[PDB]
Amino acid sequence: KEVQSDVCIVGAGPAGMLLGLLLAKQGLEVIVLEQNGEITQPRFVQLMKQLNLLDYIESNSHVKIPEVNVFHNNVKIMQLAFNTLIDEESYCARLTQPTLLSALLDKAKKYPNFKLLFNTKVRDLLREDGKVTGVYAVAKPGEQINFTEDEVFEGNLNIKSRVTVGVDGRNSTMEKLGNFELELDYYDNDLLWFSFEKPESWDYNIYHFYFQKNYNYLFLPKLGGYIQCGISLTKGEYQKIKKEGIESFKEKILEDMPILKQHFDTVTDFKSFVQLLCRMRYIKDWAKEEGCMLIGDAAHCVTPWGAVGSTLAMGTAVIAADVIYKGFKNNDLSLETLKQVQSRRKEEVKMIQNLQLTIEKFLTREPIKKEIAPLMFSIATKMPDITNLYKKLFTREFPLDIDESFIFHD
Amino acid sequence: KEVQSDVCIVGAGPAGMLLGLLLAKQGLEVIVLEQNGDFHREYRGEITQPRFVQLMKQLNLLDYIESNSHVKIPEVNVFHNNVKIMQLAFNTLIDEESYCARLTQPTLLSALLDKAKKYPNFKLLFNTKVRDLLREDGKVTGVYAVAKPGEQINFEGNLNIKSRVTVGVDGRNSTMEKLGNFELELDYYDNDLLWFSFEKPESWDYNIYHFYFQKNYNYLFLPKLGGYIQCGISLTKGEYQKIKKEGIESFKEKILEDMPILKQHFDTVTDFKSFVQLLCRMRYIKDWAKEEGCMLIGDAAHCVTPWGAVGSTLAMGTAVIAADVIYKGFKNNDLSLETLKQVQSRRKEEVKMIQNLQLTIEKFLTREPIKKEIAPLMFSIATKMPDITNLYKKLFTREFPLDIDESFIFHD
Amino acid sequence: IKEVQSDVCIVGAGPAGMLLGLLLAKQGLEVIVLEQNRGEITQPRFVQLMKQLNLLDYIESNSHVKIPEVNVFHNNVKIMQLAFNTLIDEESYCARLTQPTLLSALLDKAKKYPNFKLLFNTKVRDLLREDGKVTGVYAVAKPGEQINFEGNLNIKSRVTVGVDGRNSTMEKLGNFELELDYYDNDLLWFSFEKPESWDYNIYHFYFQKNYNYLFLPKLGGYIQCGISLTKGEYQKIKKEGIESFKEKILEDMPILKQHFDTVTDFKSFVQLLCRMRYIKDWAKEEGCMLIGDAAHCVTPWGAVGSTLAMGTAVIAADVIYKGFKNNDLSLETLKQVQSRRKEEVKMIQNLQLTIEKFLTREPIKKEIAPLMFSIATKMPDITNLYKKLFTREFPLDIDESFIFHD
Ligand SMILES: Cc1cc2nc3c(=O)[nH]c(=O)nc-3n(C[C@H](O)[C@H](O)[C@H](O)COP(=O)(O)OP(=O)(O)OC[C@H]3O[C@@H](n4cnc5c(N)ncnc54)[C@H](O)[C@@H]3O)c2cc1C
Ligand SMILES: CCCCCC/C=C\CCCCCCCC(=O)O[C@H](COC(=O)CCCCCCC/C=C/CCCCCCCC)COP(=O)(O)OC[C@H](O)CO
Ligand SMILES: CCCCCC/C=C\CCCCCCCC(=O)O[C@H](COC(=O)CCCCCCC/C=C\CCCCCCCC)COP(=O)(O)OC[C@H](O)CO
Ligand SMILES: CCCCCC/C=C\CCCCCCCC(=O)O[C@H](COC(=O)CCCCCCC/C=C\CCCCCCCC)COP(=O)(O)OC[C@H](O)CO
Repeated sequence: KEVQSDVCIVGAGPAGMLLGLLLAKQGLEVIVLEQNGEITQPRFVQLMKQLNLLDYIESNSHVKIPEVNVFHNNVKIMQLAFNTLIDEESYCARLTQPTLLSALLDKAKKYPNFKLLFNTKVRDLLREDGKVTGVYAVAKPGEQINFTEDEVFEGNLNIKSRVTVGVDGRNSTMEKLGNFELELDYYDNDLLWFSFEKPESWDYNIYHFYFQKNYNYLFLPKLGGYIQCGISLTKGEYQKIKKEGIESFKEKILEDMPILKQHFDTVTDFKSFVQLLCRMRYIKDWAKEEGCMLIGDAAHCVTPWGAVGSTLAMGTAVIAADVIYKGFKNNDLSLETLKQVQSRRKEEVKMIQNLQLTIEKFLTREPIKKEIAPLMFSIATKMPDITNLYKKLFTREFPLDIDESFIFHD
Repeated sequence: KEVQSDVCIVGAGPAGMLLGLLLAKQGLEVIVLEQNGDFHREYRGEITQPRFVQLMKQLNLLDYIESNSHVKIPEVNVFHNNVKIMQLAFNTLIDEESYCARLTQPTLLSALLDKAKKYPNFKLLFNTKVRDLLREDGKVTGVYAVAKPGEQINFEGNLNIKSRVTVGVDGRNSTMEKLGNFELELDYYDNDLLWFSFEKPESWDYNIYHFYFQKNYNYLFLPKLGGYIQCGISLTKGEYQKIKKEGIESFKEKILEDMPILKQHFDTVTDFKSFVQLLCRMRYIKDWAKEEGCMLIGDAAHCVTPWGAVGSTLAMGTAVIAADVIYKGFKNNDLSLETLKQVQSRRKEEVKMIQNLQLTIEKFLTREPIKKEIAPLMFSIATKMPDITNLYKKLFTREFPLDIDESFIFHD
Repeated sequence: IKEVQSDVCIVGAGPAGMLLGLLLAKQGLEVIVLEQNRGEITQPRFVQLMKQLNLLDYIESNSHVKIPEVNVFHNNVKIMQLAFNTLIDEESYCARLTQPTLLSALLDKAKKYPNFKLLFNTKVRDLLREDGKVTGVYAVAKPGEQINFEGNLNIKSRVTVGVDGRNSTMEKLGNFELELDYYDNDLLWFSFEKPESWDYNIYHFYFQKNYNYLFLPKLGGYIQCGISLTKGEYQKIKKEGIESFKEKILEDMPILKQHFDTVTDFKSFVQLLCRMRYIKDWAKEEGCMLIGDAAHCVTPWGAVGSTLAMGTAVIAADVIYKGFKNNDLSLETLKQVQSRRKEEVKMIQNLQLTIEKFLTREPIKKEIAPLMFSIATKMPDITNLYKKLFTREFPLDIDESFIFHD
C-alpha cells in the first residue's frame, strides 16, 4: 500500500495525542501508529488553560490533590500547598491516562483530518533522497481510526509522510532506528508498587512521602477508594529482597508502617507487587536528519518525582506543534527548522532533569548517608529559596508562546 | 592584726577547698578565706562529670566521696519534639568507672573539709570579705581581710595575711581579677538559663540528663536533691525581660504547649518569682600569674558554660595541677613567677579544647527565626557521624590521669 | 598575501595548544602555532599525564613547588585534610608550576624540532573553503617572534585547531554552540609576604564569617590569596570603601594586618571571573575543531583547569595520528575526540557545579555551607570522590610512539 498522509506520528501516548489534535485543528492530514502514571502536575493545568481545554479535561472524573506532605518516622517535616505557587489555577490530580487519552481522541475523531491505527507494530521505511519518507507497519485487525471505510489495510502498509516524529515512549524502538545518541541515561532506583484498602484514618487525595527506618514509601490515591503505595529500592535490591522471604519483608514493612497490618495479613507472596524502573534518558540531538525528529519520552524521559513526566512531554509536543504549524506556514521544514524544537525546550527540559537528579540523591540507602538523608531533606526544604524550587519543579513561569490559532475557542 | 602562713587561698569553692586539702596533706600551713558563712550559701549546681570520677580515683578519694549521698546518672538523652534523637552511656567511654552524679556542692565541700580540719595544718576563716594587700618589693606578700563573725578551723576585725603565694579562687564573680590588674582574653555571654524545680511525675525517671528541642523553648532536665526535677529554660541574653513583659500567662501557655506534662506544676505558678535566672558566662584570663606571689585559678580564670557538667571538675582539675606546682615549688624553693606561670602552661590544652567545644555546643541554642528550626536537625546529624564518640570522650572524660607526685594519693 | 600552506594550524599557544604541537612534531606533521600575545597550580592528574609521556623529570628539573595536601578550615579550625599520595598507588601530588615555565619548557623541547612553527603576536581571522570544508585561517601579523620555520598571511593547512582559550573569538567563527554557560562567582586575587607562622606548599581554603578565602603558594616565597565574591559583589564592595573591606578582611584573617597596614586602595587586587563553558559539538564541520578552554573551560577548584585541557589535547593528538593510519580525517572521524572525552569532561564539570554551591553567600545558606562541607568530607564514600576529582583511574590509551625516550 502507499499512504501519503502529510505527517506520521509514531506512538499514541499523551504527548502524541496532543501533537495530532493540535495539528488536526490546523489542517495537516496526520497518521498515528500505535503498537497496542496517574498523577498530574500544576504544569498540566497551566497548559490546558493555555489552550482553553481545561474545562473539557476537567469534565471527566478526576481527584484533585491539593498538597504534598513529607514525613520522617511518622512525623511531618514538609508541607506545600500547590495553590500557593502561582496565582492561576494550580493543583495535582489523579487523572488516569486512559481517561485523558480517550477524551483527547473523542475531540479528535470528530476531525477526519487525523488518523490513528491501534494494534500495529511498526518497522521503518526511510527515504533514499537524503531524508525520511515514513515507516513500514505490520498491522493487526481491530481499530476505527479515520481512514478505513471499514476496510483500511489489515497488513503491510507504507506511509510516506515527509516529517516523521518519534513519541513511542520510554521503551522506544525509534531511538535506535534514527541513529540517535543518548547523552544521559540514568537508572539507580526502583519503585515497588502495591495497593491497599484506604484506612478510615487516612484521607484520599494524598501525595505522601515517608522517610521511615527500613524503607521509604510513596502514597497516592488509587482509582476506587484505594491507595497505591510505592517502596523505593536500589537497583537490584528487589532480587535480594525476595530471597529473604515474604515474612521478613512484611515484618519490616509493618515495623515502619504499622497501619498496614490488616492488608499484609492476607499477603503471602511477591506476586502482588509491581516493580517499576525509574530510568531517565536524554538524546543529544533530537533532530539529526531531514524529515526525522525525536520528542517525548523517547528524548527526555524523567523520574517520577514531582509528577513531571506526563506533562513534561506534552509541553515539548506543543512547541513542536508550533514549529510544525509554523514550518508549513513558511515552507521551511528542513533540518535547520525542525531542530528548533530542542533549541526551545533545552532550557526547561535540562533544568528539570538536574533537579530530578538532586531529588534522587535523597533516596540513598548506603549505611551512613541513609540515616541522615531525612534530616537533610528537612533542612533543605527550610531554606529561604525553597519556594523558587517549588515553582521551578511544579509550575511554569510563562505560558508557551504559540500561534493564537491553537487556542480552542469554546 | 597580722597573721603569717605558707599560702593564702581566697575563696573556699570546690577548687579552693581541694587546693587546701592537697596542701595540708603536704605540710604547708594554708589559710582559706571565704566571704560566706556556710558552704550552702550559693547554689552553684549539683551535677558532676566522669572527669570528676576519674580525678577522685587518682586521689584514691572515690569511695570516700561516694560514701556521701549521691545519685548516679548513667546516660544523656536528647529529644526533639519529645522524640529521642541521641543517647550515650558514659560507661562506654572509658573502660574504668565512668558516670555523671548529682552531688551537691555543700556535701562535697563539707566532705572535703572533714578530712582537712583533721589536719591542724589548715585553717579556714568563714565569713571574711577580703580586700587587697600588695608588697613593697615589686611583688605580693598576701592580702588584707576585713573579717566578720563566723566559724573557725584553726580574729574578728581587720587582718593582714602575708603568706608568700596567694591564690585567687573567688569564682566567676571575682574581685581578685581587678585587684591583680588581670586581663580577660575571652569574655562570652550569649544565653541565660531560667531555672525552676517541680515534683517528678510518675512517668519520668530521676537520674536523668535530658535535653529537649521543643517548638517554643529548649529544656534541660536534671535530678534535684530530694526527688524533684530541676528544669532550666534556655533564653537569649535579654529575652527574659521581654518575656516578663508579656506576662506569666503567655509564658505558661508556651511552656505547656512544649511540655504538657508540666500542667500539674504550673497550675500553681502564678508569677515569675518562682524562677531563678542564671547567666551562662564563660571567661578566660590571658595570663593567670602576672605578678610574684599572686595567682588566679578555677572559675576566676576559666569559668565555662554548663553543658556537659564540665565546670566543677574542670576548675578542680586546674586546682590539682596548682597543688602539684606549689608542692614541687616548695621542694625546690622556686616559687617565682616563672614557676607559678607553669599552671596555665599545664592546663591550657584541656581548658581551651573544652571552652571551644562549649562554644560549638552553645551554637545549637540559637533562637533566630530560621536557625532555630535547623539547630535540632543539625544536632541530630552530628551525633550520627562516625567519629562522634571521640568527641564524647573529649567532652566527658580525661584520656590520661594528671601527672602528680605519688605523695598526693590519700593512703589506701 | 603570503598564502602559506603547511600541514596543520593550531590557533592559540596555550598550555593545551603547545602540548598538541609538541606531540605532533614527534610524529612529523608540520604544525603552525598562532598566538595573539592564569593558574599556577596543577593537580595530580598532571603528574600521571607527564609520566605517560616520560616528561615528569623534564618538568621536575625546572623550578616548582610540590603541594602535598589540601586543608579546609572553618573559622580558623581545620575541618578537612587530604594528602594526594593516598589517592593512587603511583606518584601523586599538586605543584606550583607557572605557565611561562611550562609553556617555554614545552617549546624548548619543541623548537629543537624544525617541524613545528609558532608565529607570536598574530591576530587570526577565518579562512574557510568553498568546497564545504575548512582550509585554514587569515592572520594579520605584527612585530613579534619567530620559531624554527611580517604582514597579512593566509595559512590553509587542512586541519585547523582552536585553542584560543576562555576568551575565544574562534567560537563564533566556526558557528559553534554552547550547551552550557556558567558564571556565578568571582575570585579577588592578591599576594602577601608569607608569615613566619605559615608554611609554603599550601592549598588552604577557609570558611570565615565575612569572606571565603583560598591560599596558594606564590612563586618567590610569598602567598597568593583569593577572596571569593558573588558576580557583581566587587562593585558593591568598592562603593563601601577600602577601609570597610580591609576591616572585614582583618576580622576574618587577623594575620593579614601587616600586609594590609600598607594597602590603601583597590589597585592591588585582581578580579577573576570563574566562568565555565561547554560546546555541544566539538567537531561540527570538516577540518574545524575546538579543544581546551575554548571548548570545556572549568572553574578553578581542585586545579583541574590546566591538566583537563591537556588531557583532551592528548586524545586529539592520538585521533589525528590514528586517523591518518586510514587517512580518514573527516567529520565522522573528527567527532571521535568529543566521543572519547565526554564521559570524563562532563563528570568534572558536574562535580565543579556541586563544589561551587558551597560558595553561596545568601543569608541562611552562608552559615550552613561550612557545616554541609564538613559533613560531606566525613562520608564513607568521600575517598572515591577525591579520586574522581584529583586523579585519573587509567592512563590515556595512545600510540606508543608518543613517549619521549630520554
Ligand atoms: C547556678 C550555678 C550552677 C552550676 N551548676 C553546675 C553543675 O551542675 N555542674 C558543674 O559541673 N558545675 C556547675 N556550676 C559550675 C560550678 O559552680 C563551678 O564550676 C565550681 O564550683 C568551681 O568553682 P570555684 O571553686 O572555682 O569557685 P566558686 O565556687 O564560685 O567560689 C565560691 C567561694 O568563694 C568565696 N568568695 C567569693 N568571693 C570572695 C572574696 N572576694 N573573698 C573571699 N572569698 C570569696 C565564696 O564565699 C565561696 O566560699 C554551676 C555554677 C552556677 C553559678
Ligand atoms: C544541645 C545542647 C547540649 C545538650 C546536651 C549536652 C551534653 C552532650 C552533648 C554533646 C554533643 C556535642 C555535638 C557537637 C558535634 C560537633 O559539632 O562536632 C563536629 C562533628 O562533625 C561535624 O563537623 C558535623 C557537622 C557539623 C555539626 C554542627 C556543628 C556545630 C554547629 C551548630 C549550629 C547549629 C544551629 C544552626 C545554625 C545554622 C543555621 C543555618 C566536629 O567534630 P570533629 O571531629 O571535627 O572534632 C571536634 C571539634 O574539634 C569540635 O569543635
Ligand atoms: C568550597 C570550595 C572547595 C574548597 C576546597 C577545594 C578542594 C577540595 C574539595 C573537594 C570535595 C568537595 C565536597 C563535595 C562533596 C559532594 O558534593 O559530594 C557528593 C555528595 O553530596 C552532594 O551531592 C552535594 C549536593 C550539593 C550540595 C550543595 C551545598 C549545600 C550547602 C549550602 C547551601 C544550603 C542549601 C541546601 C542545604 C540542604 C542540603 C540538603 C558526591 O557524592 P554523590 O552521592 O552525590 O555521588 C556522586 C554524584 O555523581 C554527584 O556528584
Ligand atoms: C524525597 C522524595 C520526594 C518527596 C516529595 C516529592 C515531591 C517534591 C519535593 C521536592 C523537594 C526537593 C528538595 C531538594 C532541595 C535541593 O537539594 O535543592 C538544591 C540545594 O542544593 C543542593 O544541591 C543541596 C544538596 C542536595 C542533596 C544531596 C544529598 C543529600 C542527601 C543524602 C546524603 C547525605 C550525605 C551527603 C551530603 C552532601 C552535602 C550536601 C538546589 O541547589 P541550590 O543550593 O542552588 O538551591 C537552594 C534551594 O533553593 C533551597 O534548598
